[PDB]
Amino acid sequence: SGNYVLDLIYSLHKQINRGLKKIVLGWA
Repeated sequence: SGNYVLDLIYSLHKQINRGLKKIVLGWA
């Protein structure tokens, strides 16, 4: 408890955002 279970889910959110950025915005 105490701001928990939310930050762990966002840890993956950044991996998807940065994962689909250098390869997605790098081949246009």
